[PDB]
Amino acid sequence: MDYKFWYTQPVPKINDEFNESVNEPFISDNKVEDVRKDEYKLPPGYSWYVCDVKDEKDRSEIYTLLTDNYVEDDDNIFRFNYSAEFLLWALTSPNYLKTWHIGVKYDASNKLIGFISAIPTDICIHKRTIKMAEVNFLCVHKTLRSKRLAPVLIKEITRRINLENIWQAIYTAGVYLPKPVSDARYYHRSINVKKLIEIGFSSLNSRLTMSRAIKLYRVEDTLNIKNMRLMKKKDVEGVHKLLGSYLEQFNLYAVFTKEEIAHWFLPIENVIYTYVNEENGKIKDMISFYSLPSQILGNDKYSTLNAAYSFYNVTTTATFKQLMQDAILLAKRNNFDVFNALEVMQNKSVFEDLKFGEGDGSLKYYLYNWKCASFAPAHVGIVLL
Ligand SMILES: CCCCCCCCCCCCCC(=O)CSCCNC(=O)CCNC(=O)[C@H](O)C(C)(C)COP(=O)(O)OP(=O)(O)OC[C@H]1O[C@@H](n2cnc3c(N)ncnc32)[C@H](O)[C@@H]1OP(=O)(O)O
Ligand SMILES: [Cl-]
Ligand SMILES: [Mg+2]
Repeated sequence: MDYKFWYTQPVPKINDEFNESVNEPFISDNKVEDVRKDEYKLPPGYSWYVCDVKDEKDRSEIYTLLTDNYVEDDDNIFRFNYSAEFLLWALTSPNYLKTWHIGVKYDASNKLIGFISAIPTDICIHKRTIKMAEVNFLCVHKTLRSKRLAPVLIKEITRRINLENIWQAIYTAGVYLPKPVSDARYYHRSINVKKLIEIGFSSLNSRLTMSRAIKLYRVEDTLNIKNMRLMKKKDVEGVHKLLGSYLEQFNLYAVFTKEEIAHWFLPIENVIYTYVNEENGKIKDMISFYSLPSQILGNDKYSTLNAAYSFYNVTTTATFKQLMQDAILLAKRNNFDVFNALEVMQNKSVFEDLKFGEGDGSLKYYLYNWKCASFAPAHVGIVLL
């Protein structure tokens, strides 16, 4: 469209296109001393609020905000419903800054009507590793849309990130903004076929009857990798080597420390599931997926769609297809109705044989203040929450 806000930012214009040989900031030589020390101005009657995600009640307010006002599907049927424990995990990774968890209250009601967050992560883009912020959970109450609050939230979190001498960010969105480094479609694998049908997530046809669909998606309750088990603390060193080594082949990925691997992969029920295969004290395969339910809007039978989202999967003792089949089984065993994945890393290679269906959106990946060539999503090696 016009991108009146985005055009003022150090991000590519719609028709910018860079060679593989360009891989650098739009704006370099930035100085912490020059960063604005004043908070951005909000409309009258609204105030900044620093959220303490560790405090159950502040976390609860964020939770209510996103539950009522966060991302809905292309047809307004489902609304994503990140749990409060999920937020706690997502926002308190190693070395996180409380002051990057930013709310906006309406002064008269004392209610949170806006939120944006970031966490620090080292990102390797085209072989250069840069300290970045990973921005997520941008949300404006539905009653306050199209009033230019989001640019205020964006400019304010940028200011706070810059105060820590960080000048790049990574973020994703389902909407097209200037200008994606990569673009990955959603694919879905039906587990609880009948419920997906009944809530309008999937459909049948005259050559696919209900029973024939249920048979189509039926899975054998037996693992290809028989020793796949929930990750424990003892496996942190092993997962660090297995996943770290794997990721280096990609054009975009997080560079995890051991403390980050423990955070991101140690299991938390109804948040993060990590399974590992250990063989001679070495971790040789891993599977992981996170829990992101959607509230089902106005349905008398079901309130919640239980979805698993593929996170990081690595095999050295089986095929990729066999490892993903085990992923679908582990998600079934943990009561999920559907397993979702993006066409990143090696994932697209197994979607046809494992009976994934193409979804409606795509997820665009973005860098702030970074000029580089775009690339196919098989070359993406990071999955944001
Ligand atoms: C060095 C550090 C740098 C740190 C920061 C890096 C950048 C981080 C950027 C953030 C990444 C977050 C990633 C993320 O959390 C995950 S992607 C999901 C974002 N959240 C949702 O979609 C939830 C439901 N929607 C809303 O709450 C509102 O519709 C939001 C708040 C989305 C926009 O509220 P609104 O009431 O509809 O809109 P106005 O206030 O009037 O604002 C219009 C301006 O906002 C631009 N816009 C719209 N959606 C966007 C989006 N998803 N990213 C970036 N920009 C987006 C839009 O293009 C326009 O600018 P333009 O006029 O130039 O087009
Ligand atoms: Cl400004
Ligand atoms: Mg607004």
